[PDB]
Amino acid sequence: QPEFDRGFLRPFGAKMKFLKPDQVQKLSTDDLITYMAEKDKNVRDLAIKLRDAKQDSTKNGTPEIKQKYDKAYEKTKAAAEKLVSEESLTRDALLELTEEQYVEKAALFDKDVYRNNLQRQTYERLLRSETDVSYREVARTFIAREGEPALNAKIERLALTLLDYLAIAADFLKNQANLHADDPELNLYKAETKAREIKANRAMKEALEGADKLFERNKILKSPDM
Amino acid sequence: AQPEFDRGFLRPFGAKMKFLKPDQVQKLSTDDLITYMAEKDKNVRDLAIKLRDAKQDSTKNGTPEIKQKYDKAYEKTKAAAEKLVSEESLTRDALLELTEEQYVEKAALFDKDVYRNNLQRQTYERLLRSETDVSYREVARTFIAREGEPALNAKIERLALTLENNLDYLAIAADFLKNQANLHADDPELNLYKAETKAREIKANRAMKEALEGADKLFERN
Ligand SMILES: [Cl-]
Repeated sequence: QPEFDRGFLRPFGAKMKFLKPDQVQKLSTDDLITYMAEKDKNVRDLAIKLRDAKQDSTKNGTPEIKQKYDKAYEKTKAAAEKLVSEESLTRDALLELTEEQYVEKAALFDKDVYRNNLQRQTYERLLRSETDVSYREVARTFIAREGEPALNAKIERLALTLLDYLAIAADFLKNQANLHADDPELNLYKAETKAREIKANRAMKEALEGADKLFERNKILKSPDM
Repeated sequence: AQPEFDRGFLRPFGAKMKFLKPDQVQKLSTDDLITYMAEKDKNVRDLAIKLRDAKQDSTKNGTPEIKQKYDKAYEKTKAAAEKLVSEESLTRDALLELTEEQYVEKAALFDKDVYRNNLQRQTYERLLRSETDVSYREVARTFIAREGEPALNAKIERLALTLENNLDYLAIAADFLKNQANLHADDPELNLYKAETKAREIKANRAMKEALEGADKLFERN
């Protein structure tokens, strides 16, 4: 009786298995692909392409199809190996990473960093999408009551004092809430953004603290006898 | 300078809203009632903008074809604004025909706090729907990857069948996420959806409770 060929992926809902970077370095190439595919969506997408290539090669082993598998396997192995490369795990290389790259790396080796990283990613995504929703709604109301040249002038005043569309849009929405403290739409955006920023900063703090514990950055100093 | 933008019946951006009880609004002039309702209702607002553009075209070119368009645009705004305060819609009998939403949406026009609570409720409800979509799409992608697309299709079909036997995408999507969360308590993506939905539902329920309480206290004053 046939099941479902998952390849290097694990069954849906399976509790993830985390190991310290040294223990992961000791894994077989196959076991490493299984480990990384479960935690990183790039290694997963590559393992799916490797699975389809393995299926084609089994059915018909023509040199065109067999090398398509060889390439697919190599690409997955290269992606998985890069995430645990000794070069990337040096104290020097870990200092060079951004807070985001540092927590995304730690999230592959620690359960709590993984969860905290997932939370920060949803709060940061909603910070961005809610700024665009609000801006496009508030700009429509602004143009209706003040005209489009008046808006372009305000956006110009912001771009002339200060980067990307979302940074200028969030500053516009904040400045207008400070100028009109009685507008419920602007004061709801203001309140909701403050609450989203609090949640994103706490998620990042938790993930960074967990990353420091994992990479052993939190216990460098020991006092001797004075 | 003198660069005065033709606002029409609209007020300056960010202007503090003026709220009156339904009896006081019934006593307003047709022009004052349009100003009152275009500030609070987006349908009356969109019509007032159409009325402003029609008045501008009629001034630019007063053809019988264009003068007829302004008159029609003014009466459409007049009717829409008048309907929101019609005596027949404010009777206890007519207010009971209204859904909790509609009742709160009507009261929002006459009370400041009901307006703020109605706005909060609308944001939290919108995010409840869009976050169910984001999660479903994420969890479905991982499900298909590990179990296959026929396996998902069978689950969605059984869910669509229990629902159609008595369609609603978000209803089906929520039920799928709920069932999977109950089956797999250790999946971080499903645990995050569950936790985030609970926190948002709490916020959405509080906003609608506070809005209904104010809506009751408003239609209580008659
Ligand atoms: Cl299900």
